[PDB]
Amino acid sequence: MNINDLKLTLSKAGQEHLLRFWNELEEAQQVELYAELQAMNFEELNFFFQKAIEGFRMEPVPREVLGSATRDQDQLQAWESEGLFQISQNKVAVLLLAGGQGTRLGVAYPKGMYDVGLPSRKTLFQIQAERILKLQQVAEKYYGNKCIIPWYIMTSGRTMESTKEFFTKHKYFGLKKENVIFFQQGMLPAMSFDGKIILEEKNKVSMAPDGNGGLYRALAAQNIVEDMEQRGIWSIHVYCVDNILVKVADPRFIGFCIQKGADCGAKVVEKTNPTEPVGVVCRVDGVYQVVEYSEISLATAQKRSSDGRLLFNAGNIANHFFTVPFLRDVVNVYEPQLQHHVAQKKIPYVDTQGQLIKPDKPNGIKMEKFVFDIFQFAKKFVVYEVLREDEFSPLKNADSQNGKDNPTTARHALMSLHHCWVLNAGGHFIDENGSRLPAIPRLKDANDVPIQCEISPLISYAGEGLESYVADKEFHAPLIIDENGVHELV
Amino acid sequence: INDLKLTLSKAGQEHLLRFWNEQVELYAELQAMNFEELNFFFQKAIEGFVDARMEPVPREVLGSATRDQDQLQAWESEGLFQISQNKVAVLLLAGGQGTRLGVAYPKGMYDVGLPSRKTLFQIQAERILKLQQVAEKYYGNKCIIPWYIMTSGRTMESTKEFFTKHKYFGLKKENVIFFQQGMLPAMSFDGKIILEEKNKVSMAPDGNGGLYRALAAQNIVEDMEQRGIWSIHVYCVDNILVKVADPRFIGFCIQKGADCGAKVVEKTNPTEPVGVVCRVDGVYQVVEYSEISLATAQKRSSDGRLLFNAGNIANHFFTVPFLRDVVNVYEPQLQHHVAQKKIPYVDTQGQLIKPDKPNGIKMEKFVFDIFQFAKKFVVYEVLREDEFSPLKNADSQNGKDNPTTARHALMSLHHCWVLNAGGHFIDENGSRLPAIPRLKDANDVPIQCEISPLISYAGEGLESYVADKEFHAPLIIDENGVHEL
Ligand SMILES: CC(=O)N[C@H]1[C@@H](OP(=O)(O)OP(=O)(O)OC[C@H]2O[C@@H](n3ccc(=O)[nH]c3=O)[C@H](O)[C@@H]2O)O[C@H](CO)[C@@H](O)[C@@H]1O
Ligand SMILES: CC(=O)N[C@H]1[C@@H](OP(=O)(O)OP(=O)(O)OC[C@H]2O[C@@H](n3ccc(=O)[nH]c3=O)[C@H](O)[C@@H]2O)O[C@H](CO)[C@@H](O)[C@@H]1O
Repeated sequence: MNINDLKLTLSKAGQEHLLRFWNELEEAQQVELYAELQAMNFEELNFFFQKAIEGFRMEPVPREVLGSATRDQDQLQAWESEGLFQISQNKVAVLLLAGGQGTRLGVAYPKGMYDVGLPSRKTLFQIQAERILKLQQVAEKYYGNKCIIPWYIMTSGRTMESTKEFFTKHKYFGLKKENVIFFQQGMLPAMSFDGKIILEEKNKVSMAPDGNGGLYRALAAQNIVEDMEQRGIWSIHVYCVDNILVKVADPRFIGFCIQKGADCGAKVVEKTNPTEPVGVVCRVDGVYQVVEYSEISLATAQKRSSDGRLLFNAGNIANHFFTVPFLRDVVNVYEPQLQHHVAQKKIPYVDTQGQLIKPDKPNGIKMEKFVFDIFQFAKKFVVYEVLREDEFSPLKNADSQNGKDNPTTARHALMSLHHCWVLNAGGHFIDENGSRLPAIPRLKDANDVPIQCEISPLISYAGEGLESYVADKEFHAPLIIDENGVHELV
Repeated sequence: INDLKLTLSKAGQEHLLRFWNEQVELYAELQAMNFEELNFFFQKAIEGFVDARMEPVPREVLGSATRDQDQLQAWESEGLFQISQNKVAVLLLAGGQGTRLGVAYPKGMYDVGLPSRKTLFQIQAERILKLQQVAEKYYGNKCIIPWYIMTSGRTMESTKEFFTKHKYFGLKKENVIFFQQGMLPAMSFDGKIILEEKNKVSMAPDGNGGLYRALAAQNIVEDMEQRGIWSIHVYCVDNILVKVADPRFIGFCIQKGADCGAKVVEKTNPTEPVGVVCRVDGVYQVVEYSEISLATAQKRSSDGRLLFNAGNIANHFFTVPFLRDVVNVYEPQLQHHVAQKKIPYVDTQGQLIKPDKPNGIKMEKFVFDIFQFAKKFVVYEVLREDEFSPLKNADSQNGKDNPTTARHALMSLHHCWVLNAGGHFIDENGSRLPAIPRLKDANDVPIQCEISPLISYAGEGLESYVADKEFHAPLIIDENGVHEL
């Protein structure tokens, strides 16, 4: 096997242009490109592209399959108890989707390492770790035994190394290294409209992660489902890394799904603005699915039911519940049926002249599978609705962009929530003279700021357990309550 | 000589002349303050330093643009007819002034960064011009919607200058009426008027409820009657989406026989800073966002919505006879709302300081505190994406209601109007773009679109401009036609 054999393989697949700069490359760059091309399956790539080019009504879910933290408040205690019981029996794991890479936030590292500016400065990864540690601790107190919630973390080619080092450096935030399982998802090449793979540099193919639905081939590639079975796990909480409010391994959502006998569940918040970028959960021809926000028509998005609400209001917050036997079937049977969603994009490339170009017009497509496309195969699907102020504030954009879902909105949503937890547990906030501040601040002058408050997950998972700390007392913000006590910063 | 000196003495405000022997303007201002009244206001306001009695808005007084869509045409027709008969005026509350946005001019002059660069004042003026034009086409006669603008001592001059410079944006000078609202001094917790400068008293506008005394001082109500106006649409200057003189809301109040109406949007987040309309002891009130308890704000009804979900967007309907009664009879009943403040001051020893802790309070009357006197009050609910995106904070602050959110809310709305009228947006290759874009890369931006009010007031009248056509954003549609930037 040499360059001659590779040239023939590429030419038979219509990709010989991938070696066009070979004679101009430094020897080290030829070694690199040769290795990369050798690891690609050009036949499969050609097939994916063909389907993508070829592949180039909705009804709300029935009320019988939808549960609501707000309208079904009378059942929360029973669901929470069932969820904590499962966690205590070591039957629950969580799986974090952290393979996304893109630079829209303007930084080079993965989003889980981002510091949105909380008083504690904790990154998303650390806040998530502390919620998992908190539940292991709470379950042990209500049942007596120690328990474990394994943390599977999916990374991509451009995040595996950095994510691993970050964790190593932080001593896995207090969890045991043997209970954090990193695995990488696959990558796919950008392709021009004509079917040719795009070179980003003279010696580098333009590659990107294969979508969060690439989760299923990644699980098969690293025998993850076998690992789950061997650990004796029944339930998997799959979730998105970018939401500072995510209730990792939420016992209420998990208990609800277990009690309903579901093999698949989706957590949602009410969509109220027609153009909000969230996919909507629904069914077509009796089969459940999510219609992504970029695939819905304005007429559909704006449609209203008789009560005044949007007809399609179950907004996907990328928090799902899957049982292990369902994932096993997905991985060994259904995966090939998941289709690639295609996006036209401006892909930086090197031109036939050897210069690096930033296209003024889309020059190719990106193919990706979506994690929620397996809902259609579930034997029993349920939906669980929660309030967005308690559970959903995503980090998608930089502050300098469109004005929403950015670090500023994220830190303020967490601080407003924790400020409410204190008020609800009987505490109050005061100004410098000790006069009581209102629940909603008058922000009238340039120096006025909202109340800054942050409670560590170790202290409170969702608002419980604060009365002994704050009932009948008043605090000067910024207020932090953590394992080292109560702290008023200056 | 010691005439004012004795005046201050009886009021216990003699300290205001502590830097006198160290003198003209400090006299002109000092002699325009009713010290007797100010002590009375302070005592009552500070006195003793409602939630349990709050009841939700009943369905009988609430109309909805969404739920009552079948009646919109009739309401819209009634409002346009009124406008055509010269029976409608608007009143802008533009006396507010603060350092929050970090600029030295009034909010009406703010340019939030739209493709046209228009200021809030200009957009509002064009919506007025637009309804005069539409009413003339439908009924045949030229008509007038007078524009009363309330300013404060810190906005009056700048405002007039700006309008003069812009030739009143196309409206006639005689139909734009400026008037100033009164002012109030900051006071220490012990009731002592605070001096900002050894020669200047710390002063601020007396709240938007200061509107009623302002109307009396300048005989504004008489002007309205002289013009034959029946309906007045009162509105806040900071909302880029405000439907000035909205025929639907005006038509709804007229048809319901109301003398007072409040437009609202559904409040869905318990801590959103909007006052909530409610009923207390049989009469309507707005409980301001800074006066509600968290328990009440968070309460939910059986259908899952907030129990107090009628969010005030500071857009009110008042009949002229009601305002007359308020100005001449009820006004004295309005109470002052208090807020502690860090007031920059010049204490003894001519020392100028910036308080590290609040050092006094400011008093304000609120415009909606007259709802309780209405003979027939109504509430009209609209969608926030069509009607409410306020400018309250600078971009560098808390992350909401800033120039960025305001410009994006107007452009998203106009982008929707184009789609709903049959137009399409395309990328550089001519492929059609989705209604909701995937924003994944550093350079991805939502569709920029801006339609001048002179072309479309609320999404109508666009068929001949965009139906079955494709456009490359930024797209601007104005009196000069369609422009692709
Ligand atoms: C496809 C999908 O899930 N869409 C949901 C996602 O949209 P959104 O537009 O965020 O979709 P993305 O696929 O980019 O990202 C979602 C998550 O998937 C991860 N990721 C993405 C690509 C990849 O190859 N590998 C990978 O692991 C990201 O790290 C993130 O954790 O969140 C929204 C809520 O905020 C939901 O309303 C959308 O329905
Ligand atoms: C008292 C009042 O109206 N509160 C409403 C105002 O609150 P908010 O606190 O946001 O607003 P402000 O009272 O400061 O200002 C409202 C309007 O009144 C004007 N103004 C203010 C003070 C003054 O002395 N003179 C004056 O003319 C401002 O120029 C602005 O046009 O808008 C919100 C919607 O965004 C509503 O939910 C609040 O219930």
